[PDB]
Amino acid sequence: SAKAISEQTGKELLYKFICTTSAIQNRFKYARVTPDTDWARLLQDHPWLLSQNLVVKPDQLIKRRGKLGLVGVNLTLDGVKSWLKPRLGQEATVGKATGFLKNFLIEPFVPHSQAEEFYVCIYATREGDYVLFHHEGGVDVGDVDAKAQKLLVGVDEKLNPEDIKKHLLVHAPEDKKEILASFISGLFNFYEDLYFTYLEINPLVVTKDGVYVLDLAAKVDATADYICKVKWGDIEFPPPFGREAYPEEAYIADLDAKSGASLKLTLLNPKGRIWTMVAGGGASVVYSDTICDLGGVNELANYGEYSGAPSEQQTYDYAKTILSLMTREKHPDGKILIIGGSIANFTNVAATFKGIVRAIRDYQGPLKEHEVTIFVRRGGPNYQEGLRVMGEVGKTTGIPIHVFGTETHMTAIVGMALGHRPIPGKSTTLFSRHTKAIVWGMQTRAVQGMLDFDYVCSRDEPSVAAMVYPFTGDHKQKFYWGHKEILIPVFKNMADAMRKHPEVDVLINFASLRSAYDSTMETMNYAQIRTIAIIAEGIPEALTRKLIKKADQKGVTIIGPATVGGIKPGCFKIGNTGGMLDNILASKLYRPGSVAYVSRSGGMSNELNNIISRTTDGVYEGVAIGGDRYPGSTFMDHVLRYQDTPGVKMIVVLGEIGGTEEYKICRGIKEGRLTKPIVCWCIGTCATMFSSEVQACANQASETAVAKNQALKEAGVFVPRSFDELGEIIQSVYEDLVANGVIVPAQEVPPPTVPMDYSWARELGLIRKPASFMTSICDERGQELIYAGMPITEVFKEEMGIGGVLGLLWFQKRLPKYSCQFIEMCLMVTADHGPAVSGAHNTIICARAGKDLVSSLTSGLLTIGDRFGGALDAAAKMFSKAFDSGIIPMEFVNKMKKEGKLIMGIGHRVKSINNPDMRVQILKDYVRQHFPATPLLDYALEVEKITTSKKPNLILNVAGLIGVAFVDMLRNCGSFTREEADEYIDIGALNGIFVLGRSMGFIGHYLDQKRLKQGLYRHPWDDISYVLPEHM
Amino acid sequence: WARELGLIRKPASFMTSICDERGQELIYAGMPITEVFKEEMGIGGVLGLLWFQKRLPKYSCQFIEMCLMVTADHGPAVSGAHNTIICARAGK
Ligand SMILES: CC(C)(COP(=O)(O)OP(=O)(O)OC[C@H]1O[C@@H](n2cnc3c(N)ncnc32)[C@H](O)[C@@H]1OP(=O)(O)O)[C@@H](O)C(=O)NCCC(=O)NCCS
Repeated sequence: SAKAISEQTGKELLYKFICTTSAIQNRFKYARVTPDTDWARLLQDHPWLLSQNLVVKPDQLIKRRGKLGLVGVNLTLDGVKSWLKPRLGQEATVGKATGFLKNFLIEPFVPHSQAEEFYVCIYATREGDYVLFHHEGGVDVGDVDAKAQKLLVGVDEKLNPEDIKKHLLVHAPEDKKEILASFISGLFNFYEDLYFTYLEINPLVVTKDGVYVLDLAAKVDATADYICKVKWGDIEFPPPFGREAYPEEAYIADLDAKSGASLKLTLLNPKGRIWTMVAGGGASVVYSDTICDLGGVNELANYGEYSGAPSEQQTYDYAKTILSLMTREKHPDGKILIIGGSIANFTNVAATFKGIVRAIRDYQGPLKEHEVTIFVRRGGPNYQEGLRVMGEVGKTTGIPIHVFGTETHMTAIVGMALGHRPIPGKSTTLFSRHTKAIVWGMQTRAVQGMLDFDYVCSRDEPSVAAMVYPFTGDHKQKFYWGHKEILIPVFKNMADAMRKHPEVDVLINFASLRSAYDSTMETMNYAQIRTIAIIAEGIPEALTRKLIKKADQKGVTIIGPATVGGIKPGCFKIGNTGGMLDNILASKLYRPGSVAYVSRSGGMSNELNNIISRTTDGVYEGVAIGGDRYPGSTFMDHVLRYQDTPGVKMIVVLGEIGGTEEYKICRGIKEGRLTKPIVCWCIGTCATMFSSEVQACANQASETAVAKNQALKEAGVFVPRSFDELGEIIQSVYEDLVANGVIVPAQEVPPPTVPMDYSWARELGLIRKPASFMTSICDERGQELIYAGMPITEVFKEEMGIGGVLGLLWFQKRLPKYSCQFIEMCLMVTADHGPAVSGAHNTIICARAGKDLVSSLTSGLLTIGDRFGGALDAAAKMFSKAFDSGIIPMEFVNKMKKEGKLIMGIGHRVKSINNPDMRVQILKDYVRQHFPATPLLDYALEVEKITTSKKPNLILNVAGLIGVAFVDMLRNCGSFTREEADEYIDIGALNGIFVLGRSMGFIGHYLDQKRLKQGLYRHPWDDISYVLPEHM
Repeated sequence: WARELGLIRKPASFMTSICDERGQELIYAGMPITEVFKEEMGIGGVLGLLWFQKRLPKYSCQFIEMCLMVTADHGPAVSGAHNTIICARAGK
């Protein structure tokens, strides 16, 4: 939307980005003075104010400050000091609002008269830009709209100087006419390039010295920041002149910019009783109007809404913030919290309500003593399961939770809250049963919903003909016809999709705000598409106007941006309109009706669908034009389209603050263009009973909801007194029409079945599917990596080395430090043993064959087994089986000798006693020094004594030492049961130790062969004995 | 049960085109194994069905088989034969 900016920001933008032939003075010549800043620094870094006269103004968004006495003229430096004292720092009320003053601006003075002051204005409208010039400027203009010279500029064209001369600048002297003609053109160029929507200079001084701007009011489009963020620097949006934003209120605005969700909150008086946290913008407006209509004008405290499919954290923060701001007061009468909302279509009801459960779970102490009663009502995707979660959680906590579902009226909770009710070239047709649609984007949900509509409406032709996703090639995607297989075709470019079926008539775009404009513009180039529905919210207003004008000249109807779309029961739906499957079944939207409605909000359109379904034989078609200020189609367009449809019998109009569209509807009714019975209601009637409204932008009393409702009521429109009676009046008109006989209610036909998504079926807990895999070593699903129950940050904090991580991953145990260090030593010892062994040889051969690291390492590793690399495991098993039996080492040696088995882990080629193996010596020294008990190592050393008595070189090997010491570690460290250690030896933990250790050496060998640039190896023929058969 | 009643959608994560074993008949690329054997499509024909999903002409299948035979082995001195021999002598 459009937001007003400060005077200084507008002035600096004008100075930096102006392009005109006029002489520009006061360029970067201004100073911002603040109550809480160093004055000495201000006159030190910027002393250029010491030369000429100074003018001081307040820069807190003050309108018509000239007559208020806040404008100081002819001030000296000491004069400025004396002038700022009596008003700066405290309250200075204006009109009906109250607020302080903590920001002022000072500029140089120029001597001039009223004849040199002129009024310049530009403001953006649906048809382009209206520019106003007034020669008798200053603060004497008064009424301006019907007095100043007005010129219209169409969308997407330049402003020629001669039009300014002979149609805009008529009452000025020629000498200054020549300069103003170019100055206004440059001003318009600056306005258009920076994406401003409202620019105001009053007054403007022009003289032989140059052009001076005394006061400037600027309203710019925030949504177009991505077009001018580099050209805006650090732009700020000052709040309207009033009470400063609360520290918790601005937190909601901070959440607003986290994602595409809408998160707004405003405060008037925190001392009130009624508090609302209603989901959805339009739903929140309706709820506020309902509460203020029946006696909540002043007792309401907050005004907040949340929509746009907020996530878990966003809704959690919103709820905790609103409750925290709720618990700063004690109300003896009592406290209530109305949270309602319309029927949601895209917002995840379950996630948001789980978030507010988590937010209310810990906010129970500082709320129970404040006697807070919560009234909950909602509908949408996964509403009932979360609703019963609310029921059970509210029963568990104890606070009064009043749960109302879809079956109850939207505003009934408000009625029971205060005790008022006891507590219980366009075309007349756009979509048809044969309509084909192209969905642009990675939006599978839209296609699924449209296709499910095609089934529940008993259509023999899918409404979705193509999918366009530029970042993937032409392919086919899984879907069902009935319950059998179909494939939707997904294309890269729009041209191919348009050509492959030219009968497609409607396109619905789900592209983000960056590419929505370009995609829509390129879609406009094909005459097959007759209706384009834009779903993105946040498109710049100028680009939206360009799209609207191009569609109007192309004859293509538009569903305006910032909406969920529309639904035609029995024929067609746009995007996520109508909600999920069971809501379509409940709202009875799978058969055509006789009454049609038009609105702006998305979810509240589904609420109107529900109201009509409850009180009328069904809906024929409903369209939401969007929340942007310039929707592609207005209310009047859809009203005429419904009027030209014979199937439609009643018209419903449900808008809000903004525009004079209802006056146009009344005018069309009076002169005989509209004849069908019409029920209309303008929400926002409470906007006059609040302090200031932000979520629109009414200018006069004519654009007020109450005035529009009255003008509709006494013009031939069935307007109820409020939204509460809207259902009753609609039902009464339906009864009158069926009593007349124009409407013949057809009998119901049962809808067919359509399959349900597995993921959201699994979320509801409706399906059991057994897990095919079981893991226990690592968890990566959470926000932190987990190693056997131990977080990675805790792994590194505890200084668990490679051995500690190995223990966690292989044994799921927190091993003692000496165990981890012994594991690392074992890895170091087995790291490599030269290139001559089988595994190193195979790795070297594969590396010299040009293969990558993985293939060479793998080729080497696959030799590890019984003859190579299996000595650790064999030695451990042999010594463990000997020691577990009662046999003494001598008996073990004799028993091995009898069976013709060499004791695995004994015997070295060159090392003997009085010539120790150094690797064995290091490992054995560490094991003796640090291990608590080494029974198997003692047994193996006795066996070594015997075998060395037999023959000197029969010493305990590296393999035997590592095996027996690893058995001792697993068995006598206190982390394993004896059965656990036995199982870990049995399943091959020592094979893993050897393989992981020798992988280092094998990778080193691969890197060495690559670095040495060794060529392909072929074994010599003379080293091979060829003994082949002679004839066989 | 839900899949049998056809009220649950879960997309398949794998796609295949060469062999179907679910049915009463083993099928190589849309051809039953009985028809594979009764039409004398040997190693080459099965290879064409499984690798290219085509019924190659008879001479193509025989040429594929001849290519397999000529590359069957080239002595123990080459790298792959050397590694296979060494891994075999390691008891694997
Ligand atoms: C194919 C190509 C490698 C020919 O190689 P070459 O250098 O002519 O000969 P080789 O590499 O076979 O070996 C040369 C000698 O080593 C001998 N030799 C080959 N393998 C041996 C082994 N395992 N032990 C001992 N000697 C061997 C050969 O008998 C030959 O002996 P000679 O010098 O007495 O004739 C060469 O032309 C080329 O690079 N061509 C590119 C096309 C290609 O790469 N084709 C792949 C081959 S199917």
